[PDB]
Amino acid sequence: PRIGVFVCHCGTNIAGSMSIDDVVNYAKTLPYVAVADQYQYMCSTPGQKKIDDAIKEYNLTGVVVAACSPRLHEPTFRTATKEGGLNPFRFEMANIREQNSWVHMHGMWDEATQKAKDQVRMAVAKAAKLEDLVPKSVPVEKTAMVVGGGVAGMQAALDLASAGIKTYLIERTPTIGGRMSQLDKTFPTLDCSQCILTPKMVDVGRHPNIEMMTYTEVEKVEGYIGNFDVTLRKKARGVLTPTEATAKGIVGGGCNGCGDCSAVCPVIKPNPFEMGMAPRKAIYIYHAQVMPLIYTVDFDSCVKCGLCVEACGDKKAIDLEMQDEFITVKVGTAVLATGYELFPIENKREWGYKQFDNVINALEFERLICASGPTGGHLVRPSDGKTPMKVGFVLCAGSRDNTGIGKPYCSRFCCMYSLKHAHQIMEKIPGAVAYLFYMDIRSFGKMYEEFYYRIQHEGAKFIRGRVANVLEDKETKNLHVFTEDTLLGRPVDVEVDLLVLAAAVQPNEGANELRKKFGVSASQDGWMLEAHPKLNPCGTTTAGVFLAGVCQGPKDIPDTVAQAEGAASAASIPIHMGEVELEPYFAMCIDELCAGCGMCVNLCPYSALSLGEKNGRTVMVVTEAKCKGCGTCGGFCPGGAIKMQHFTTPQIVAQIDAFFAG
Amino acid sequence: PRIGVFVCHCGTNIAGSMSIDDVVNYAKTLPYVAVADQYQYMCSTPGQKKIDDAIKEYNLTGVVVAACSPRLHEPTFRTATKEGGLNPFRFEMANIREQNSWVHMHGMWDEATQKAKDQVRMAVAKAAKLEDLVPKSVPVEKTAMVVGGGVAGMQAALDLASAGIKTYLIERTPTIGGRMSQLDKTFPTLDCSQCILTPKMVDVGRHPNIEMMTYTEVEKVEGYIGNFDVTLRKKARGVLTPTEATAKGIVGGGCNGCGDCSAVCPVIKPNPFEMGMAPRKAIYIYHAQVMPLIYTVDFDSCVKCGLCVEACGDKKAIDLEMQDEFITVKVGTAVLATGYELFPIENKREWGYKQFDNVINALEFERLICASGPTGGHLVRPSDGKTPMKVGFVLCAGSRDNTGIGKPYCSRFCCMYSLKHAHQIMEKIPGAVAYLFYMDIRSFGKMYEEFYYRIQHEGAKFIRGRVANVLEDKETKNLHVFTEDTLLGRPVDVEVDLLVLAAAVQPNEGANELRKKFGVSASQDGWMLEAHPKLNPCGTTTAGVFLAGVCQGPKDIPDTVAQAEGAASAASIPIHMGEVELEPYFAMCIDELCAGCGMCVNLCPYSALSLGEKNGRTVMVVTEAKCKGCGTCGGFCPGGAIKMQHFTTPQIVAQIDAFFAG
Ligand SMILES: Cc1cc2nc3c(=O)[nH]c(=O)nc-3n(C[C@H](O)[C@H](O)[C@H](O)COP(=O)(O)OP(=O)(O)OC[C@H]3O[C@@H](n4cnc5c(N)ncnc54)[C@H](O)[C@@H]3O)c2cc1C
Ligand SMILES: Cc1cc2nc3c(=O)[nH]c(=O)nc-3n(C[C@H](O)[C@H](O)[C@H](O)COP(=O)(O)OP(=O)(O)OC[C@H]3O[C@@H](n4cnc5c(N)ncnc54)[C@H](O)[C@@H]3O)c2cc1C
Ligand code: SF4
Ligand code: SF4
Ligand code: SF4
Ligand code: SF4
Ligand code: SF4
Ligand code: SF4
Ligand code: SF4
Ligand code: SF4
Ligand code: SF4
Ligand code: SF4
Ligand code: SF4
Ligand code: SF4
Repeated sequence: PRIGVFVCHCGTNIAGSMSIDDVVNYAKTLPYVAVADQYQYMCSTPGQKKIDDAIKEYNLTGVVVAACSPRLHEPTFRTATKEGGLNPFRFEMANIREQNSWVHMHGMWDEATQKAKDQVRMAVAKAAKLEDLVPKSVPVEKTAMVVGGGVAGMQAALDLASAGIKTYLIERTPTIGGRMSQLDKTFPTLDCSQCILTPKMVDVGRHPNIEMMTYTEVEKVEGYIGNFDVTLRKKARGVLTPTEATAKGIVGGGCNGCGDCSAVCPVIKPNPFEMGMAPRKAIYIYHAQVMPLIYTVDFDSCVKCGLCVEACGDKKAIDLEMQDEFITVKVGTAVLATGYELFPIENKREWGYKQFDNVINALEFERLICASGPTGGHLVRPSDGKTPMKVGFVLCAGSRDNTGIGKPYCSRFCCMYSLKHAHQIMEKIPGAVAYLFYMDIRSFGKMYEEFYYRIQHEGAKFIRGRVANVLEDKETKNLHVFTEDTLLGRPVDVEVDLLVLAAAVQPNEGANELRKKFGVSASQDGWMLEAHPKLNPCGTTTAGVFLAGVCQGPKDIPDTVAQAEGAASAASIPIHMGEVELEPYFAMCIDELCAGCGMCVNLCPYSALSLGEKNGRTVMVVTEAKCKGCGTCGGFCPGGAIKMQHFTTPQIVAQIDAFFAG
Repeated sequence: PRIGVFVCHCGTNIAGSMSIDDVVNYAKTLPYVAVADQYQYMCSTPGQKKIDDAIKEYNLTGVVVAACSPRLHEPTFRTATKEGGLNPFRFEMANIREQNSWVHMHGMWDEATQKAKDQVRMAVAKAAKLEDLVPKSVPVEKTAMVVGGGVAGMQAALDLASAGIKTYLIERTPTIGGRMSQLDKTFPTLDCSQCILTPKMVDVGRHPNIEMMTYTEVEKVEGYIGNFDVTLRKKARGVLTPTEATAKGIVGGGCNGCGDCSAVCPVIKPNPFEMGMAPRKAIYIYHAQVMPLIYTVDFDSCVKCGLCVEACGDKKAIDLEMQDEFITVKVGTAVLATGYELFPIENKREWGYKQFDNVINALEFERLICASGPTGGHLVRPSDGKTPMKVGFVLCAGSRDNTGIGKPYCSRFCCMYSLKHAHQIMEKIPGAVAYLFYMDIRSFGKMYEEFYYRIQHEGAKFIRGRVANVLEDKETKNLHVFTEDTLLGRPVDVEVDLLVLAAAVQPNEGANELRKKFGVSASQDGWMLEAHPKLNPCGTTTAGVFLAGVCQGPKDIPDTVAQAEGAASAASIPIHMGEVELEPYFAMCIDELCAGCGMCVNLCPYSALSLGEKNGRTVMVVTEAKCKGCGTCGGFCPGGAIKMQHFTTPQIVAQIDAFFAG
């Protein structure tokens, strides 16, 4: 073997901590080293040219670069090694900047030089034993899955379908739309939410390239970037679509959404779409604008009285004995768009959320103010049904809170939606006054500051003080809000008819279960984690899975849609190519060393190992597609019958031996 | 003709303002009307089914729907009309909600009913004269253009190229990278900006599907969604790349970035990359990490001394007589990513930006604190070169300002970058204190609040008061910052060694010229406008043009990258299909009525009209692809020889006549 050692200065970031000349001379005197040389910026085009010229001149077998981190510049120098007539995987780095210079800057120079010599020696020892690998290319199934039917899921599904990829849209609830379907008007443009979204819901429902699967969950996921074998649970909806009815043999059809079933059902239960304010029968739709207008049956609350089937009549859409059906679907990529729920604000006892009647939260206020809600769009007091004339908005309710009860982060949109609600009350109830108890108004987006200016102009009162506690008047049920006006410098006691809490948001229910099924990690905040927080906010570390929407962190509908289309583009990249290259770190069983004990088989989380027949002997078989290169099996096998392709035992032991060489 | 009139209630939004029964009976008695009928939600699946059943039963020629706005529900009801055996364009709406109900709610009912009858009559009169149109499909060139080589432009270009579309990346400056290349570290994770971006710059420079054209501008654009004939100005760089040198015949090569030319050049000028703090020769690169390492010549400042060519020698890369070359490129879609510049804060005289030495702005501070900047990464006072020990940060400098000098909006990232700079000074200069004069700390993004907590923990002082004015001490050159501590309730006089202004951002220089070349409008704020502010933040109203990055409004690098990938996906949608359908509103010349006067030819902004030979007669010829359907020509032509396809004179005059019918 013939190895070249190229030591970067990183423009004095390394030459200001060690003696590069001494490191280079030591590399020259090292065994197996053909050429040792240095340059100011080895990651720059003259640096790659230097590598390539050295390879051609000295007939180099391998290249060692004493530079920054591999996690930073493996692709660069692997491509530089390829261009030059070598394999990309005859290359090895020695991290002498982020683990030598930046940590041994001060007052210790010959010690850092000795550390650099040791790292270069270990790198040369490994590279003298590296050999050729070729990355595995795997086919990509031409379908995609989008979990979540909110705005982010619908946008991602429409984007993929219009790019031409067949797409599955999984929604746990009987309708698509998400939270934006519950919103009444939207900041800062004050458009009606359903009006702007109903068009896109119709597009999703009609698109031939979208397989809209509502009221369905994801039981299990196995596979990788190539093929994800996703098992879906089709929950017993209880009612048949026209297509399914015709398939089952009923010519007359399935559900046409007439409503006779819910007209005759005698069970009455709260509506989760209306946050519980409104009744709905056992057979029901959330609202009149649901996209699949198919009238789910709630089997936890149905009493099987059979009146619904008599009402449905010849359509015969209702099957009261339906059971959870399971389907297995193979997909190439997956997009996660699970959204969010409101943090449980009844834990903050000083604001009497559950204990005082006239304290509500912002999604209940949005349903109360919507014209399609339980009221006729008239905001009335829950305690007595009278119209409020003073409304308080507690901003930051459970947010930027380090006490362990609330969330330590900002929920991003709660300042903006509180401004919207203040405007809505001041314009819908004549003479009503809105009080916002705020602590940093955050109107940062496009036209947001102008919206804030307009709300103040219309006459909302802004009191800069976090609410301390809330007391309920025993007779009028009015709410006494106690805080300090920090700018005025005095305590205040504002008595309002209705108190609205701008509660924090948290990941939806079951989101952690789903992201563990797909292999995604979590952030410090508890939201799903992205591949690189700056330059890759959509992709995750597990290949073939992408994030979209509030599930990655709270955001407004504009930012959510931008993120969703970005995720759709990233998921389309490998589908359009049809190939994708895996990293050749796989385990390879050496059969004439395997003894067939089968003990390694249970050490693989991905089930890549199995016992099979080769030449009569029972040996172990690696599904090289399923292997991920962790190395657990190869670190276990006592006989050394498992070889890890770029981190083989001879290579690692050569590194150890070179460290102890003196 | 046989017309069906279907009147929506919109769920009492219309039935609570007029008498729907009376409107329906009037429609029945109208001439040409075969069936008139009503439904609660005509935009819902039972509503489309009602339309289709009526069409089939009554053999309807056309459909009139008395409902919400056409701008909201033309696609829905055109598709409903298609499904049913009609042309989509035999359909016409009568807006009786947003222009009758919501504006005549109160105390006037029979008047709103009469208005509704009039609108229905006019709609029926037009629809009785509509006839069949088929949308024009035009081919899409399989290339794309990205104007701007910042993070948003580079991300969009990489996304399109990896989707497989050939892409042009136009950058006015000699290098790609943008502002993020000038940033030293990044909030909220404190990563080195160049370290995280250099990998992506290398990808862009090496991608075979990207035609990176640096130091080039867009002279003119003509065409449409199908083919954009974009003319580029290749400014005289003065130095030849190796490829261009080999093409011109120099075998030895072009520019290898050795630096001898700038080592011998005698001219010294300010470096715009370093915001003017640092010298650079007439032949130069911005920084050592520029992607095309090709050493532009600054011809406005070169004295043609010829020392550079002697230094370059046999490489012969320098051509001092080079001129602006022009190239015409045909592209299918275009992505605009022009970025931003800092608002001129010398106009705010109370903060002595240009008049006091030790007052700088945030990009100059970022260059001063970077280790690759004019200093060795050491922040020193401009007045005397001494190290500061107290640094003030004036947040909101020129922002949320309604006086007409500053900007009325929030610049989004200035609170976050000021926190980053406070951290950087407190960690780089031991014992230095950072004072932030703030008015609403805005840490809204992911991990931003935690970053704010950490900065306060490390010990930055947060004084809630907008700076009133700044006085300079005559001898020490120290800056006396005068404001009020609004929370403390007292005026303050903080004397700092260095004052940093967190200035507002504004659209880059020439951005308005470029967006007028491409046909994009502007926002209230002055940034480029998007198609729909909520559900389409990337596309513009002009088809085939998409927005990405700060050019649409200020944003952090994460949001910018999400927007850029969203724009790349939207630009890929029509390229992957290869077809795109234009709206059949074109002008069609009736030749045996045209007299060949040629006067209409100059009334077309798009040059779709011309005089041509047909049957010996000189008549007018419409390029139906170039026509956009405005109607100026057809409203001009005295002889009525131009027909507008869905808004013909007989149709409009029938509407007028029906209005005056009693
Ligand atoms: C009170 C309030 C007012 C607001 N007002 C505005 C406003 O005026 N303007 C604005 O721009 N933004 C507003 N927002 C923010 C806005 O709601 C969000 O930006 C947006 O809804 C994000 O949508 P999403 O698709 O990411 O999540 P969601 O809308 O929550 O959608 C997630 C979807 O995924 C489904 N789902 C969840 N888990 C699973 C699972 N395991 N399997 C399958 N499906 C699953 C859910 O049922 C849901 O349908 C407001 C928020 C609140 C709370
Ligand atoms: C002082 C400061 C500190 C910041 N710190 C951070 C931070 O720590 N973290 C963070 O996330 N964000 C930070 N930001 C914000 C960040 O810089 C932006 O989010 C980001 O640079 C947006 O990039 P862009 O590509 O849209 O625009 P730009 O980076 O400005 O890129 C636009 C590019 O287009 C080119 N161009 C312009 N007009 C034309 C034209 N007509 N033809 C051709 N090319 C053209 C320009 O030359 C430029 O190369 C900071 C901003 C400032 C001012
Ligand atoms: S390869 Fe790493 S150490 Fe060398 S110049 Fe580039 S970033 Fe610096
Ligand atoms: S009665 Fe039958 S067809 Fe009508 S809504 Fe109920 S389930 Fe659907
Ligand atoms: S079976 Fe009875 S309880 Fe159940 S949905 Fe039908 S009517 Fe309601
Ligand atoms: S967005 Fe506003 S109300 Fe919501 S947590 Fe952040 S600062 Fe508080
Ligand atoms: S590879 Fe090792 S552990 Fe696995 S079956 Fe063979 S001998 Fe047993
Ligand atoms: S290295 Fe071994 S244990 Fe790890 S995934 Fe591959 S086969 Fe399974
Ligand atoms: S078509 Fe328009 S008016 Fe009719 S229900 Fe739908 S939104 Fe309302
Ligand atoms: S001397 Fe010639 S080859 Fe070297 S940097 Fe200058 S122009 Fe390029
Ligand atoms: S011609 Fe003279 S002034 Fe111009 S770049 Fe060359 S050395 Fe500098
Ligand atoms: S981001 Fe912060 S500093 Fe910048 S304008 Fe907005 S509030 Fe002021
Ligand atoms: S269409 Fe009319 S205006 Fe145009 S050339 Fe013919 S007669 Fe003249
Ligand atoms: S309608 Fe007439 S003037 Fe307008 S674009 Fe078409 S041809 Fe030109």
